[PDB]
Amino acid sequence: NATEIRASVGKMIDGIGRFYIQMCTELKLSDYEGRLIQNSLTIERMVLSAFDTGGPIYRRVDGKWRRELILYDKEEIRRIWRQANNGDDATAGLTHMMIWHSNLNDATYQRTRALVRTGMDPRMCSLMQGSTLPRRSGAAGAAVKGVGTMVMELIRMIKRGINRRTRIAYERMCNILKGKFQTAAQRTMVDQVRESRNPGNAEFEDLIFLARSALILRGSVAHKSCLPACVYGSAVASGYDFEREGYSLVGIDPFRLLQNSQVYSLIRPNENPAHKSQLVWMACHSAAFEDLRVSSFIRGTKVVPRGKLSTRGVQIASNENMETMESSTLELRSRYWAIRTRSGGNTSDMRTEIIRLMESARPEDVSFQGRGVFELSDEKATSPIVPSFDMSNEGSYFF
Amino acid sequence: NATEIRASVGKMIDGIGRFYIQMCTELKLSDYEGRLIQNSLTIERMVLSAFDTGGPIYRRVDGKWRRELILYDKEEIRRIWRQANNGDDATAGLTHMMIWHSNLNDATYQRTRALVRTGMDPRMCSLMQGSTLPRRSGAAGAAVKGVGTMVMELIRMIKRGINRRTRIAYERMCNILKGKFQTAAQRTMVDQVRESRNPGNAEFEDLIFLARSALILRGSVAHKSCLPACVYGSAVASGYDFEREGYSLVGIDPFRLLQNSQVYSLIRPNENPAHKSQLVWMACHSAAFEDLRVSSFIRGTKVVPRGKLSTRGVQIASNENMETMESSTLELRSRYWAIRTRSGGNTSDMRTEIIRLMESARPEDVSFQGRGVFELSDEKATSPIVPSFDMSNEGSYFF
Repeated sequence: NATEIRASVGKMIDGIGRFYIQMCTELKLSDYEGRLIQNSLTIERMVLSAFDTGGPIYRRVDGKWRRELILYDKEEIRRIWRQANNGDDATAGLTHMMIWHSNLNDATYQRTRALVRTGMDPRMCSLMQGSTLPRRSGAAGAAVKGVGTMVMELIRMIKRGINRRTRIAYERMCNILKGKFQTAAQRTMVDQVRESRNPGNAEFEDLIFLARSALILRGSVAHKSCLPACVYGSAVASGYDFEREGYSLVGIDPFRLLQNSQVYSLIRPNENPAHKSQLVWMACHSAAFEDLRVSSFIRGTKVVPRGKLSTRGVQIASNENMETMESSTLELRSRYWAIRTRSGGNTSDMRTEIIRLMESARPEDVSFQGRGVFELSDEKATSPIVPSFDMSNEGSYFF
Repeated sequence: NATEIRASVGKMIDGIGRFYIQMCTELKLSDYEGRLIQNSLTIERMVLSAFDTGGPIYRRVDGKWRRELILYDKEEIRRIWRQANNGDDATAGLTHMMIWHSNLNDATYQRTRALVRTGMDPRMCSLMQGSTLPRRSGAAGAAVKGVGTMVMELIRMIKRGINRRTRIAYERMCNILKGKFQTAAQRTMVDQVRESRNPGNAEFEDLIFLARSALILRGSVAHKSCLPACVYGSAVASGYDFEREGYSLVGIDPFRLLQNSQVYSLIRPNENPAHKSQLVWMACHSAAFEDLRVSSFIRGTKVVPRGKLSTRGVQIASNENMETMESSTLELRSRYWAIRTRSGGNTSDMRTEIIRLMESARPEDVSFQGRGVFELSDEKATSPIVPSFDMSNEGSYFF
């Protein structure tokens, strides 16, 4: 059923577009200045703030870039927003940029300080997908969350409490949690946790276990390709009428759109452009915890690890100066595309059950058997391509 | 703020109108045959069923009335509906006819069999407002519910249980419950009830108490003037564009609309027309438990009690025959109008507190001090009129 799902989400994409265009028309920005991922970000956040303000806005004068600090009627923003969505709320829409930000943050930063202070192992990076994503996120907003993400929450919710209506949350938060797991025991053990009203260290220690079980017996976590507002604004302005022509966040749509996007970015004096583009590209698909090998394979070019990456962050801090600042054109095109999946793959004390399953598991264990990559011409999911990694690679752990 | 509230509800009224018109255009009914509250009902239910089918449709041939038994694509109905509401769901709209039905049922029938089988006193009629109203009803759907209505639910929910997620319901169902009460103890005692996870006869017996407290220290229950689909259909067709001109369910709007409505009804051989109109009129304003004195005052004419009412029900059963069947024009006009209110008025063991309050209360205790009735010219709430009941009345208890 390509009617609702493909076209209803198109309608949510149209809104973001239209809005971005309106909002650019207010700031009286130029074309080059509306394609500046920097300005786009600021706008996106102005809105999510107002629906739950001012921000940094960069301008282009003969030669150099001028940063403007501006403020807008928090309500005016809310007004312009609905105008674009037919006076609707389109929570989906706000939630969408709510994720684009997430996926950018899960790739720009490593959230160790928080994991440890929670009592999670810092090496549990690949499980913190969407830890930045405000709880306000929608129902299809949490589905993108990693197993580890959920645990950091419950553990804090529990840690302060064990240190009224709050209950329905906890059970559900677990049901979701449990719905991440895709194996008997995994599933069953979550229940054994959800049994206690005042779950103390008993649980505190057990979920942490299950957290680690997912490192081997992963769960189902959806990935959503959420592009910057400018990309959708520009597309809408170019005539693309997505609600009519349909759009996806896990199909070929997002890659294809990024195959023509003209996004620019501010870039510090010593930073590497190629390295900058990489970053953004990984935020456009929630590939911050993907196997670098595959990311590079699909990308078309080296996908260098975080450490070796030359950049501190896409947003420009108030600290920096504009004199020594310039801007490059972001390389967001990719070689092939792939169905962003949700599945994690698979081959007494319920712990034992898992520990026993954990064991038989080898890192070499092939997942998504038969699934492959698609050419950018292959609109339909017709012919798949299987990658062979016998190759001089460059790692697998972005972090 | 007469923008959203007055115009957004207008938009929900337009939908019902437009839809009714479309649906009449399918059945290829006539003008007289679209004004037949009978047919209107059937249509309204066809829809609520499909959004959660066929029905009885009466036709007019030379002289006599022909009943057609027809069926429609449950989805077709859902299709035509959205078409009218801009492809929206307009739950409000369905919920609206969800109430019109309610308010008609709370006046056509007395629901004793159910109260007693629940363990409520049959004399608690005036507290069962909206007992027929499906739980599917919306949030502004339950606000119309009487205190007694809520109790019959919890008591059954509790009775079968005490005989998972079901919990958040119970607490909320009480919070609503509690939000009906408008006095300290009343409010506090509800909490003392909401304390038990498995509330047994302890609660079973206590709420029943609180049920009876409302007979004296009433709560806040909203009343919504919800007219039959035909009335809105006809109005929409006559040009009235409510979303633009605004509409209310507790103002002068509904009375004014009914001041020009041409609604017809099927009427059995021995039934009294004047008596029939009365019924419908009381369902148009949720006046089934109002003081007959006031109902007649505002009505303009005698509002006779249920027993002395000549009619069995507005819908025609499959049992009856058409040969001995005819139809009259319903008198729905009223003398004055009044702001349909929500307020119930006011002047160790928390029981004691109430019982002590209960006591000081006299039936003669004046409520809505200063509030009056408005002429049908008095569009604004400008000049109020105070009724003096020194008069040869005809009772106060419709039941």
